[PDB]
Amino acid sequence: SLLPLSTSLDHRSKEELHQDCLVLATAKHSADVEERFHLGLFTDRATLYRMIDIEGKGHLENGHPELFHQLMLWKGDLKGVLQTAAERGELTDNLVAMAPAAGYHVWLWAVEAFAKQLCFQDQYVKAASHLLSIHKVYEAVELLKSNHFYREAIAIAKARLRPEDPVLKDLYLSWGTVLERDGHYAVAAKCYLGATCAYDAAKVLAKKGDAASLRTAAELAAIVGEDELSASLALRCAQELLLANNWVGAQEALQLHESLQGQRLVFCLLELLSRHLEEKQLSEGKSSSSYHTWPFVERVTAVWKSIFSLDTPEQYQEAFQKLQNIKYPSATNNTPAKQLLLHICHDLTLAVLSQQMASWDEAVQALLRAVVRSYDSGSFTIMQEVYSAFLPDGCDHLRDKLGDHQSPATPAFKSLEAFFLYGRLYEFWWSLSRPTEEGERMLSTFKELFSEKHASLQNSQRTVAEVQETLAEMIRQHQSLPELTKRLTEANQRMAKFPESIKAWPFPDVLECCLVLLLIRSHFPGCLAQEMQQQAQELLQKYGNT
Repeated sequence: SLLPLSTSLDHRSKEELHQDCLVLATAKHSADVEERFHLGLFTDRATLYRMIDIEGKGHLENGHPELFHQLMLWKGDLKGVLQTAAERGELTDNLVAMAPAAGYHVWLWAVEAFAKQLCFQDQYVKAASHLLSIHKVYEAVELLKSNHFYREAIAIAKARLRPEDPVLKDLYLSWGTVLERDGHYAVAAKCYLGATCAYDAAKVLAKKGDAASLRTAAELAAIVGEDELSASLALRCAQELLLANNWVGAQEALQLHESLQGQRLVFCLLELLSRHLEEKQLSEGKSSSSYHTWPFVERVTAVWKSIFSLDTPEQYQEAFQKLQNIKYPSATNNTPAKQLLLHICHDLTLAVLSQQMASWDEAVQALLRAVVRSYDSGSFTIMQEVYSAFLPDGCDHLRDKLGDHQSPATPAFKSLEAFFLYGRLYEFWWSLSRPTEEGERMLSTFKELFSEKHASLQNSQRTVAEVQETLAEMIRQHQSLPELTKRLTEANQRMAKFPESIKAWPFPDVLECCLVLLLIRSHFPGCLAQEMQQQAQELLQKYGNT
């Protein structure tokens, strides 16, 4: 198998095996031996060497370089064999294993040469293993790292290098950066943990945005310290867990850091209100609403006393102070229907809380802030049921406590009562349509809703916001005028003359409240609405043409 050409040649016919012997006989006792190279096994070294490198060329021109190198070993030029195979890149486990015959340094050169060759054949782990035998750990780690064999690079670095070697620490960070790039956040968190940088591990887990990922990042943060980070992470998990109406999942995430104690009350009020809402909307419902098993205002106070131990007024203040600091954005018209309700419930929570510690002034301000938020977002039905839940009877039972010119917060009381009548008037309107029992007695109570000062001021803010759109239109088109400045003076100077109270507290659109009353009035002939119809008519003319 290793000398195949001569093996067949000496198996020829006896015709050519007889001239073969006589050529051999003559040689011992010379161009006739040239043709018969197979007689090298019997004559001398020189003809045997010529014999061996004719089986060489023939192990190459057959596709068996492994046999060619084995033949070259017999001649005794092992050092020269490796260099030849190095140039043409046919080094193998067999060749390197025979390398130390020439010498140790020949083996040293052979493995590095074999390592370089194995790289070009996409054999990187094997190449790195050979580099380890040369006692080149840093080169082996660098070679694997540069080819994104991070798992194998770490294993060799972990086993061979010290745990605190900067080479090892960088491997985790380098691998974590790659894994984080393509959405493998969970594993990339472990790489940062291995890199003894725990803070970055929690944040990477948070970057997923998933509810479970948010929770585990919060728990992971708490283990390594990072208490202020854990609270922020747990809160975000709870906010995401109400997006699926998981009211038991949401409240457990708030049990992590115990600085969320203030936010626990909000999610309790948010849950009970949402139960109060979906109940009297479709008279029944089960929409994966995972409720707990625990007068609306007294119903949340009772639950707060039991489920959260909020009985004595000592910690009413701490809950109030911990909650009054947090502010939310302006809550524009477009906003998720679940986050918007949470923002309202935060202001509602302060309202009931202030009601507990006889803080009537802040109670109306917190209530007003909750109503306004809902009104500003256009969610009229939510604004209406807030009054139903928190002011079930009316609004006069708060006037005696503070509204009798007792505190400077009664301007805020007027806004809250004005918004209450706004819903009452709208309701009275839809009652006239398909979806008199209300009685005219109640109709002559919206008189406070028709405030000329609030009507004029909302008219002034209309032109000013309009003026800032006529000019902003013209400068936009660039890429009546003299009176336009004058009309600002008619308004921008006018609303400056009002008391600071008028501009401090919002009001319902008096012009809109004047449309509905006239519009409602169009169903009942022979009413005349006393002076109320005329006053609404007069107000419409004065601020409606503009």
